[PDB]
Amino acid sequence: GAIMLDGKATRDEIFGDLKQRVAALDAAGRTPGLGTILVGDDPGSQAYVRGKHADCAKVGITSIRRDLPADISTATLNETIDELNANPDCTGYIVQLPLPKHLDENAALERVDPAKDADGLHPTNLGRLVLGTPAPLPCTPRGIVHLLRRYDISIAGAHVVVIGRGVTVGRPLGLLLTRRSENATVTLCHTGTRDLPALTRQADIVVAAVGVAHLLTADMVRPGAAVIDVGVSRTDDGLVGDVHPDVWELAGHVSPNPGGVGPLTRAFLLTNVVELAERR
Amino acid sequence: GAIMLDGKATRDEIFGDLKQRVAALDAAGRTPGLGTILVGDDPGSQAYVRGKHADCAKVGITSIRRDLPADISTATLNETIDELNANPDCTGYIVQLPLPKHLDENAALERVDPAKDADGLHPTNLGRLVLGTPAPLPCTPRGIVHLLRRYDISIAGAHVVVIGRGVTVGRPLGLLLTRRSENATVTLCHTGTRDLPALTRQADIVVAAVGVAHLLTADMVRPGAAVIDVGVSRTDDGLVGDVHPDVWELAGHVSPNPGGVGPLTRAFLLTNVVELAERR
Repeated sequence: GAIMLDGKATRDEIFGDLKQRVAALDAAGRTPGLGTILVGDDPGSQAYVRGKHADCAKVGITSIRRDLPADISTATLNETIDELNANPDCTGYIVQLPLPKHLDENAALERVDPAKDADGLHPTNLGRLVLGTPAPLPCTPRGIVHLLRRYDISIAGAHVVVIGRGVTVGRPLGLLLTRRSENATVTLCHTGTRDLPALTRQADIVVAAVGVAHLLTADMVRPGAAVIDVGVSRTDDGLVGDVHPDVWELAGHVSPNPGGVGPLTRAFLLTNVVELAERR
Repeated sequence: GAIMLDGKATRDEIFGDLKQRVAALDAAGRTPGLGTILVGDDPGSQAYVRGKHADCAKVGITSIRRDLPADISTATLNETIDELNANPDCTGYIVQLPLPKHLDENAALERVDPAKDADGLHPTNLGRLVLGTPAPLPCTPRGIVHLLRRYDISIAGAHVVVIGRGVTVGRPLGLLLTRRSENATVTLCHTGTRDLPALTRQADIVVAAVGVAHLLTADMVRPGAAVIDVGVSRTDDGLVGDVHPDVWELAGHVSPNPGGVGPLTRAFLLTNVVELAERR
């Protein structure tokens, strides 16, 4: 049976580090604050934002909320974005998605100041990742790499097969893993890929982030290989990951879904906020 | 023998298209202008900038030059950047590298307005490429894809092995080829890669962009495969590409070096400028 990549225990470890580092920022009069912009009342969006602020409260990060009605204008969204940009207690913030359809989501995301981009998803910071300039990194790719290293799985020289090209996971992950400080070989796969199994069988690490229930099966995985389960989709049975349970037999390591990468995404949101405050 | 991917003939074809499109912009009172910032007097830098403006003159694009002495201050560079940013005849511009060492190159590159980023290398536009928002694309990756398509080589479903992780070729190329509109599978290789030949032998398309003289040999290439020669390094014999001449025997297609991708990079610089003007 594969070793369980315990994301919850890893997240708790990060929280404890963050709490000390936030206490040190607080002592210097530099308490970090997380802002959130939430438009309307989608119950899932509400629950995500609650969760982020509850985690902030656990580590001592101030909560700044901008809760707006579903019918705001573009100018009202922009005023809020501009205000958070100029707000000296807001060290970083996120815009909760999805936005009401009368609102240009992407324009809103670009208007965010990249110096306050807690998600690490502003195009300017993603471009900086392409170019090798230090800047906020996207939370999920970053937690995937941290989880692997936490268990002493080698990254340098590894063949990583990434299944999925999502703008917040697959695509930025390929850029992160090919930096000299990581130094993995990456094959980027997706729905346009011919003969996926032949590629996954070569991989030391498989990252399944495509959102197709149990797509990755035992016959596609090299024995001993590390398997990261990121994608989630809805089936008749509820929410299911991208990795078939049979993979656990011969894989060396598997991150569970839930309780694997999900908690690391959240840890690195708070890590980004703390680091933005420390970088002054 | 492999089919020769004739970049010069392809570039000339693009120039002819651009000249007509520039004549149409001119007729609407919207003549495009290319700016260049050149600091000091490096002879190669001088020759590149001359070449870009000579190509502009061929197609009817106005030349805007900012030729600065090697000893300017940071504030003087910034004034020039800000001026080109606000210059209504400057539709796009480039900063010629390298800059004198007392000057922060990257800060200068970020200060450029991404709406005038003729090179497609501003971090904001590279982030937009990650995110799938339309924006200027980097010239070399774009010309590599155009050259392949010009010869009816399939991109969708292709396994592309990219050798090299340069910020202006390898890294952005991996992002470009994995868009749905391209839809290739990409393995990103580099000096950290274990057993490169085993990966290149799988490839339908090999892009050699690492700058290691004749690194790619016949035994590493699948018969019938398309080979793109981008890298250049200095040996005792002068300047040499990344592909060994023996590859020509069994490859289906090879771009020469010189006369392959080099001319396409230049064509897509002018294409970017023309498109920025057309997009209004």
